[PDB]
Amino acid sequence: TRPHASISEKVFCLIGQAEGGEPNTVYELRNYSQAKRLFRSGELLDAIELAWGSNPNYTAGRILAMRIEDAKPASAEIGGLKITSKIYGNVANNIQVGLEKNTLSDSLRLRVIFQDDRFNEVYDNIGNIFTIKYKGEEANATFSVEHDEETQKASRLVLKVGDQEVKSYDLTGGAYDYTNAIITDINQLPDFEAKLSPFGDKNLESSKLDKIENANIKDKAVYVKAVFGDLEKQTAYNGIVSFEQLKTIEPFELTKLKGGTNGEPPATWADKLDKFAHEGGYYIVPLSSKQSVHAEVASFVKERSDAGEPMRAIVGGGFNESKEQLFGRQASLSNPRVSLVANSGTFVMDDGRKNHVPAYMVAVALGGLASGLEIGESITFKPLRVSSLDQIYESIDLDELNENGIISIEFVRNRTNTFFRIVDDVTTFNDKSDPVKAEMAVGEANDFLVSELKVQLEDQFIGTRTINTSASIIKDFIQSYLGRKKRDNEIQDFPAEDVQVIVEGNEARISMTVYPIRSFKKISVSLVYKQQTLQA
Amino acid sequence: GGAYDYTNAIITDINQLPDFEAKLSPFGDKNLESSKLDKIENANIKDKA
Repeated sequence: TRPHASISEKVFCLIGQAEGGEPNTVYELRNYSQAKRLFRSGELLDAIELAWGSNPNYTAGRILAMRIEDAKPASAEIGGLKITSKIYGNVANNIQVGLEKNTLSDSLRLRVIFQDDRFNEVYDNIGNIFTIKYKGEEANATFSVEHDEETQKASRLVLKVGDQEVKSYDLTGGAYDYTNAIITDINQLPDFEAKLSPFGDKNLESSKLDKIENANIKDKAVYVKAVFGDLEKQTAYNGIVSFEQLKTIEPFELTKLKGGTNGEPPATWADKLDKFAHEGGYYIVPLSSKQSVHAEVASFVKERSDAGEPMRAIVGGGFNESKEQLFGRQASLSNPRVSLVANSGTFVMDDGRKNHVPAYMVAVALGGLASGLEIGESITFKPLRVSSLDQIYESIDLDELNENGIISIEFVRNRTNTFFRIVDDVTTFNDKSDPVKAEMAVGEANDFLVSELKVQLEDQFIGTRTINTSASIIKDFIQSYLGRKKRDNEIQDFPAEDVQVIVEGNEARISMTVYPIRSFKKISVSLVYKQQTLQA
Repeated sequence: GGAYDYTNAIITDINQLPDFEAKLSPFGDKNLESSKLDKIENANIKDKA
């Protein structure tokens, strides 16, 4: 590998169908060019590119995603080789592989075809690592290679003057573990010859050679053949397929790798949703309509948040859902840290397509916006990508479903432009006396404030250094820290007189009060027309 | 599903065989996806093209 030239803090999570990538592993997607290379097709791809494309400036942050399927690979066992596919799904059934042995080279030849990616390859001069020959005066020369009787790894290689062993190389271990040493040291017994292959690099570990005897030599040049040892080189980084040796290798006609399986749908998402526990997400969205999956996601979000690791979810159901379904689903999804989306629509992508967008894909579009906006700012009134909205929701309806905590888009009618902009960051929790639970952005600001508070209280006091730092110091420390957050305007002011501390044994109890940065809900303007005369 | 999904590959891979031949109709393009052929069986090639 000689030197050359060759030519957002809120993480967002996703889980859905995709025709690519191994399941039960959370991937981090560095660039949507790499997304398509992993997630070939399906709803997850549209969910990723919709999220990062949802607005020309409020783009989404670092995405984590997983294919939720019971998929398994396509494979075949033929000749001396088990052939297996790194793609899991029905797409693997399109793979084809076939061997030949070529009398022009006395080598094996391999061909791999994969029409889905318009991908095709041929490998020739497979095996036949390096040449041996004899030039000394004698009438006869040969050679041999032998195995360990147990492992069937190679153990000896020997040059022969006629029938008899001249010198041996210890393939069991040491300086001769790489065939390069033997390619050099045969040309330190210069009556014999060895010479390298022209067809690219090989550097085979000599233990991978295969047992051979008494090939007739002087004029002739003969290879050591070691076909599987060479195939490991020819398949180091190559294509979609991998190989395992059972038995002895032999060619075979072109045949499809079978057993490619997307697999049955999941009966429950819980044991595959758990992988997002410790991955640092904050917004997680399911790409599915079933209410049971939505209840499970609500449960997972609660399980992580109650453990100190805050998380929230945005959810939407099916297609063109009606009011009765939204109320019944809200009542079945009532806990905070969950948002329900009420509207479906159409989105445009660069392929020249107009999708019919389910409600959970509008949640993704919204979730990508929520992650793009810097901490504490509301999703209120932000412009969306929507090309046409699908609705039975008028003015008053938006009041109903806003007051009942369901998210909705509104169509807005400016001078020239119409555009779609979403109403307010309210969550599924209904009781609007408690804005800390109701408004998602208020909850986000709270979650990150309490986490930073909880963290710095560890270093200062929960480090356990002594009990002799009493409760008047803890009160002072919380006043100091509220001062620092007041300096950064994240809290407007705090009544230091109304802070109290109580201590018993090795436990402290503290009461406090904070003035939040007060929001601005409504304006109305009385515009009156009058006339007064111009004169000359 | 695989290599031969397009009739271009079938035409090339029949012609490769020395004993056989195959030729495409002249009325512009056809080159269908080979999955949509119809079921023809057991016609004598040595007798008919």
